Amino acid sequence: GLGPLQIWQTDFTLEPRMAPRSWLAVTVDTASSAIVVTQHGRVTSVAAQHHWATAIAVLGRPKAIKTDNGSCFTSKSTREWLARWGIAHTTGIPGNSQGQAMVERANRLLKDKIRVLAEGDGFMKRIPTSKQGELLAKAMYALNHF
Amino acid sequence: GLGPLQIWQTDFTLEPRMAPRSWLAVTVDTASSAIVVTQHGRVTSVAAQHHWATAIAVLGRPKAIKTDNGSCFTSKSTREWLARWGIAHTTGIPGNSQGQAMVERANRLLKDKIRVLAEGDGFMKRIPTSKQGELLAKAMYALNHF
Ligand SMILES: [Mg+2]
Ligand SMILES: [Mg+2]
Repeated sequence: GLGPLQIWQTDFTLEPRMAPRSWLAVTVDTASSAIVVTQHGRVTSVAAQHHWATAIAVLGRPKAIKTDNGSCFTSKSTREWLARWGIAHTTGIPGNSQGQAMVERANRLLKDKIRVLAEGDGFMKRIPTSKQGELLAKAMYALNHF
Repeated sequence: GLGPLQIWQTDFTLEPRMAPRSWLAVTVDTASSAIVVTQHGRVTSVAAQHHWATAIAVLGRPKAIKTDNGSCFTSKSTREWLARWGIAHTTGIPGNSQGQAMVERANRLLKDKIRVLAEGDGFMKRIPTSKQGELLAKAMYALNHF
C-alpha cells in the first residue's frame, strides 16, 4: 500500500569458477532484497530474457527493471521482450555513476559465497560441471534464506 | 507461530510436449500453495535432488517433504541427500491412497496451462526445444502469481 515499489536491478557478472557457463545473471528485487541468479554461456540479449523469465516465475512481474547500458539490455530484441511483458525499463541517469549499488553488492556477496562453498567441497579452481547447478542453488539459498 | 507447518509434496509427471526433457518434477509448498517446477530428461535419484536444490533456493528449506514410493525418492542416494540437508522425508501411510492430492492437482493444472500457453503460441504438438524454458517459466508464473 505504502510499501516499496516493485523495482528490480539486474546485471551480469563473470565467474570463471562456473565455466563454461561463467556468465552469471543476477537480479535483486529492491523491495525485498531477494536475489535470483542463473548461469549462461554467453552474454546475449536472449540470455537476459531467459534470466528474467526465470526471475518472473520466482518473484512475480515487477513494475520496472533498472540495468546499466550493456547492449544485451538495450537491444531492440530485449526492448520488445520487456514491452511484451508490460515492464518498464530504465538505465537511470545517463552517468548515474551508481543507481545500482544494490546489484553491485549482490554480485560481490554471490561470488564470495560461491568461492567459500566450492572450497568447502574441495574445489579450489573451476567447479566440476556436474556440481555447478546445486552449488549455485546453495549459494542463492544462503543469500536469501535465514 | 500458529502458522502452517513447512511441509512440501513433490512428484514427477510426464509431459511429452516438453520432450526430450519431458519429465517434470513438481513441488507444492503446502503452507503457501507455491509451486516450483523443473524439467529433466530421465527420472533418476539425481534428477529429484537437482529439483529440490532449485526448490530450496526459491522457497527456503522445509521441515519435511512428502512423496510417493517412487524409487528415485526412496533410494539410498536420495535418502542421504535429504539427511545432509536435515530434511525429514515421509511417504505417509503405506497405502494412503491420497495424502498428496495437492501435488496431484498441481500436476493437472500445470499440464493444462502448458497446453493452453503452447497452443496460444501456435505449438500444437511438441514445443520447440529452444522455447520450452520460457514457456515453463510462464506456466509457473501463471500458477503462482496473481
Ligand atoms: Mg553490467
Ligand atoms: Mg509419482
